[PDB]
Amino acid sequence: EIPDVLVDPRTMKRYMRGRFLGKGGFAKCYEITDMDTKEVFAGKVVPKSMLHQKEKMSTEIAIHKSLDNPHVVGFHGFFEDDDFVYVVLEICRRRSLLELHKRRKAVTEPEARYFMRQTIQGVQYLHNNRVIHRDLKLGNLFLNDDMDVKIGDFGLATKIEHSFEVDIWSLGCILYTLLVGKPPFETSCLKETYIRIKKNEYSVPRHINPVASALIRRMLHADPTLRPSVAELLTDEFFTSGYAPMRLPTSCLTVPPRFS
Repeated sequence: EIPDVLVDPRTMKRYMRGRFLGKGGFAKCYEITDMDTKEVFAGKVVPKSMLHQKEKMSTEIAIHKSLDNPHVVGFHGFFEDDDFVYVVLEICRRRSLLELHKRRKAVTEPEARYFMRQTIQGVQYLHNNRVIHRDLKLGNLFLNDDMDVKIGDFGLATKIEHSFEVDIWSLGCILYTLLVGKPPFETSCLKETYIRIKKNEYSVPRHINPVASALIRRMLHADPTLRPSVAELLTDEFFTSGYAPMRLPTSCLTVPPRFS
């Protein structure tokens, strides 16, 4: 059983475990409140029943703690007792882009622009700091109350001192999924999915904006050298031409926006 009050030897702060937020593979996340300052965080609780695996999460914490960007999930500290390891993170109350995708399917072009711009700006920060995420997907593009994108889950991330263009590939899949309403490669069979990826077998429909489809084709290019860098992503025609809202209402979680 996870304690009601989570305490740290280091900061010696008291975090009251509150509202359940969800399970992530092996971790169980809760909305935690600092009993002193009353600031709300997301407490990631991972049991010592798991954790070879203890070295993997230690690398995740090492990479995550150094990061500080408005488009990346804020790391506020980590601690442990004899039973559980606790990670204190920025609170994202509006789930992720995966829950939005399931409810919305294909989103409008201005929405994809908003979501992609914010995500790429986050990936740009990562790449400038020599961090490769390696597991970019709708599921770890979290949303706060203001509909701001926060990149999280650095459990497969690496830091350099394949390369950066695997993240660009993943962003091509995300952009495809947002505009088309379904993943470009993913199928019920995992073996078939891998074959499609290897053969670079996918099809962007003809009706999709030529400007958007052209960008997707470059991001998902078989030759990783011909893929655009994170820097030239922002300056693409897809972002600079059409309508690009600076804000999105929370209604976008369920319905298309009216822009009022």
